[PDB]
Amino acid sequence: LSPQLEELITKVSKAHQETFPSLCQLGKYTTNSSADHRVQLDLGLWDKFSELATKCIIKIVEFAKRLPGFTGLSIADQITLLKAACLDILMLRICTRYTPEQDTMTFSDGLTLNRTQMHNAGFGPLTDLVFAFAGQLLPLEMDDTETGLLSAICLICGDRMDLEEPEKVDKLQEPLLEALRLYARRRRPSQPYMFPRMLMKITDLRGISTKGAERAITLKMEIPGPMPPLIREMLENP
Ligand SMILES: CC1=C(/C=C/C(C)=C/C=C/C(C)=C/C(=O)O)C(C)(C)CCC1
Repeated sequence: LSPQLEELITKVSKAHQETFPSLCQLGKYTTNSSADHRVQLDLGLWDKFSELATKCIIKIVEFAKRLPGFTGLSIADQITLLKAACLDILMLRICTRYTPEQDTMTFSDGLTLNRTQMHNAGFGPLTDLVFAFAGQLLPLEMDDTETGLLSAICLICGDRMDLEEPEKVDKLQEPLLEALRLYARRRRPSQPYMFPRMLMKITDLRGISTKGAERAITLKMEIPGPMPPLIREMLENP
C-alpha cells in the first residue's frame, strides 16, 4: 500500500531520530586530551569512547526493536542480525556526525573530538579511512530518515550466516528497500542516482567495519583491561 509505505517511513524515521540525535541538536563540548598529536592510544579517551560506544549499542538495539517485524523474528535471529550489523551502523552513525569545517566527529552526548583525538581514542591506523568514508558520505546529502532507512536496511539482511529464517528476514527487508527508493526519489527527483548510490554505500560500510573488527584485535592487545562486555558481544560474529 502507498499508505503502508508512508507509515513505515515515518516509523523508521522516528525510531532513528529518537535513538540518535542529529548533530544540530547536540550541545557540543570538547576535551583537551591528546588534541596535540597522535599517540598509540589515549586511555582516558578510549575510556570515554568505549562508554559512549556501549551506550550507542544499546540505542541500536532499541532502534532495531522498533523496526516493524524485527521483534517477530526468533531471539536467535534478532541477536544474529544485531551482532552482524552493529559495527556497520555504529560506523554509519559517527560518520554522519562529521563536521568537515572543523574536521571533527560528535558523539551522542555532544563530545566532539578532532581527527587526532579520534585516532588517540582507539581508531589507530584506521582513522583517516573512516574520515575519508565520512567525507564521501557528504555529497549524498542524506537526511535523518534516509540515514534511518539505510540503517534499517543494513540490519535486516537475510544474507547473514547462522540465520534460522533467512526467508523471513528477506521479506522484512523488502519494504525498507521500497520506502528508501520512494522517499529518496520524492525528495530529490533531480538526481535519480541517489537510491543506487546509497545502496552501494552499504558495501563500502561493510568494508570499513571489517577493518574496524581487525582493529579491535590489536586494540585488545593494547588496552589494560578487557573491552566493555557489550562491545565484546558485538565483535563475536561470523
Ligand atoms: C567499538 C570499536 C570501534 C568502533 C566504534 C564506533 C564506530 C563507535 C561509534 C560510536 C558512536 C556512533 C557513538 C555515539 O553516537 O555516541 C573501533 C573501530 C575503534 C574498533 C575497536 C572497538
